[PDB]
Amino acid sequence: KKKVLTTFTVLADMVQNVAGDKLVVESITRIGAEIHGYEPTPSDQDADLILYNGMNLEAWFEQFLGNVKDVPSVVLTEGIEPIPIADGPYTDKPNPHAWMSPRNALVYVENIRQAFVELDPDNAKYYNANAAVYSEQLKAIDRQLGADLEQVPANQRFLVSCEGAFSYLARDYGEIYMWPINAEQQFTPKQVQTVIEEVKTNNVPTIFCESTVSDKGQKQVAQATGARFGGNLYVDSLSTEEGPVPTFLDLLEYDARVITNGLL
Repeated sequence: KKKVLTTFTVLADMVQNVAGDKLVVESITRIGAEIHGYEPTPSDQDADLILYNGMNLEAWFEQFLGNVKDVPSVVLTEGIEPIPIADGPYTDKPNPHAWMSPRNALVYVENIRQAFVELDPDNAKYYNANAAVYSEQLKAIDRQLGADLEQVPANQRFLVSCEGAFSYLARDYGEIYMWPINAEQQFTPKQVQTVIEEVKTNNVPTIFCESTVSDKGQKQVAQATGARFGGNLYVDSLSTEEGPVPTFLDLLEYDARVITNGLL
């Protein structure tokens, strides 16, 4: 079978679910790791296809390709349209966390396909049979995600995080972040405080952060304003078989409740 490689994992399952049991897909990273760079060791490189997200997220390898030629990868993020970046370096760059909107995670499942059948169409009908299924499943959760965060008026719905990765999630439906994306560290006071204040202007309630490991940032505001510091959100990556979020779908299914569960 043809092997296939991904840029992280948030897409690893995404493709392994269209691939099915026909190919073999592997990521390069592993549960719980900043997919914004680092952890690049000799380990790698030959599958006959490499998929990725592009949009300067995961661009750690954009140079790493220099070690090899061909094995034509493919962006997936090509629908399309991005909402830009607010502050910090990469100002007015494309936000890249575009899979957290079920409506575009569609795109992929259709764009991902495209790259499959391009190579070894022997099993062209299998993807077509998978992608179509999945696609529904996606279209099905949308109603769940949309129907759950809808019962939270008035405005009180701006979810709060660190790597403000839900920029699309918040685009689809009814926001606050310590930093616009991963890079360097966490803006000092001037930064934190910026969230400290707006949490208490609206004025609640609980916020959220992403896996690890900028606890210093969000923690502080929790016990320095009037929060409760809800459980970790999932985006940059998946969780293990034990921890909630063993797959993409149930990631979405998950975060939405908890975001909604954070409302009085």
